[PDB]
Amino acid sequence: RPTFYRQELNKTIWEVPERYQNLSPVGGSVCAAFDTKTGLRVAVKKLSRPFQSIIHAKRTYRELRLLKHMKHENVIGLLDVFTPARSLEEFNDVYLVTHLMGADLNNIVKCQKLTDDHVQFLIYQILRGLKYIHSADIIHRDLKPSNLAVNEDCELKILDFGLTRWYRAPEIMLNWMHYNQTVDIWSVGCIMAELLTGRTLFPGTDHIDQLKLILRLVGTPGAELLKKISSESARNYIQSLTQMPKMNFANVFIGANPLAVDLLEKMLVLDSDKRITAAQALAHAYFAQYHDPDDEPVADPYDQSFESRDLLIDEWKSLTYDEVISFVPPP
Ligand SMILES: O=C(NCc1ccccn1)c1ccc(Oc2ccccc2)cc1
Ligand SMILES: CCCCCCCCO[C@H]1O[C@@H](CO)[C@@H](O)[C@H](O)[C@@H]1O
Repeated sequence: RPTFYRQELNKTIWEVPERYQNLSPVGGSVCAAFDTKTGLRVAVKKLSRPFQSIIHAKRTYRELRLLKHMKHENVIGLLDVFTPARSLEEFNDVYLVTHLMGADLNNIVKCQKLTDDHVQFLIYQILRGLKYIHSADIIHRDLKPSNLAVNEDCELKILDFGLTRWYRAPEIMLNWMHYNQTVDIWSVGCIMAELLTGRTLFPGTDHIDQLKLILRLVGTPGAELLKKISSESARNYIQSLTQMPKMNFANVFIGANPLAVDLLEKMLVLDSDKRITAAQALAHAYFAQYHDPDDEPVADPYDQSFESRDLLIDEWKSLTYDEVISFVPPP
C-alpha cells in the first residue's frame, strides 16, 4: 500500500496515491492528474455512491469488469484502479485511472472544419474500436462525440461503453424488444455525417422531435420492416406518423466523397438487420487508405453472466473488491 494523501476538489474529498499529483477537475467525478510514475497526464475517476443501492453496486462492478477487460488502442482501458480502503470492511470508494487524451470529438468539431481524410481516420478508428467491443458481445449503447477522446495526432479512444439523444438509434427511442449491436452503427452514422458537414444530423428538441427528424431523412418503415413488427399498437403508431419517403443521401450531403455517402447509406438504415456491421464497414472502400485486416484485433471472451444475477449490495461490493485486488497494471 502506497502513501495516500487527502485533498478537496469542489466539496469532494479525494484520497489517492502520491504518484498522482496536480489533481485538476475536468468535470462519478473526473480529475486530470500527473502520473509521477510515467510522466504522463492521466484521468482519475472517483465513482460517486459506488454501493448506495443494489443497482449502483451492480453498475460499479459492471464498469470495473468492463474496463479491466478492454485492451485495444481505440478503446479506453485501465491504467490503474485503487481504493483508500485497506480491507473489505472500510471499502467504500472506487477510483479508476486511464489515459487523458487532450479533448473530445465534440470540441474538435466546434472549431476545426475536418477534411475528408480526417473523417476517414476518425471514423476508421471508431469502427476499429467498435469491432473489438462488439467481438466481446458488448454494446456501447451511447456513442456520441463527447464519448470520443482524441489526442494531438487526432488518434481516438472510445469512452464509457457498456454502461444527448441526437445519436441514439430509433429503436432505442422506442422500447423495442431487445436491440442488436448495430444501434452503435447508427450512432457512428450520425457522428460521421456531423464530421462531414460540421452540423448535427438530427438535432431534436425532445423525444418526439428527434424521431420526426430521423424519419424525414430515412423515411417511414417500408413493407419489409413493417412485417417484423410484432406489436400491433406499435405498428399503427408508425403509420400514424406522417408518411415520409426515403431521401437520397447524395442529395443531402452535397460535395461529400461519394464513398462517404455510400457508407452513410449503409449505416443509417432504419431496419437494424440491414445495417452494415463494424467489421464490414472497416472493409468499405472509404477506408482503403487505413484498413489493415491484420491490425484490427478482436477481444478475448468476456464473461458477462453476472448481468443476469440479482445479488445483495455486500455481495456486489465484495466481487468489486476482488477485482480491485486482482488488478495487474499494463506493461
Ligand atoms: O481523455 C478524456 N477526455 C478528453 C480530455 C478532455 C479534457 C482534457 C484532456 N482530455 C477522458 C478520459 C477518461 C475520462 O473518464 C474516465 C473513464 C474511465 C476511467 C477513468 C476516467 C474522462 C475524459
Ligand atoms: C418504427 C420506426 C422507428 C423504429 C425503427 C426500428 C427498426 C429496428 O430494426 C430492427 O430492430 C431489431 C430489434 O431491436 C431487429 O431485431 C428487428 O427485427 C428490426 O428489424
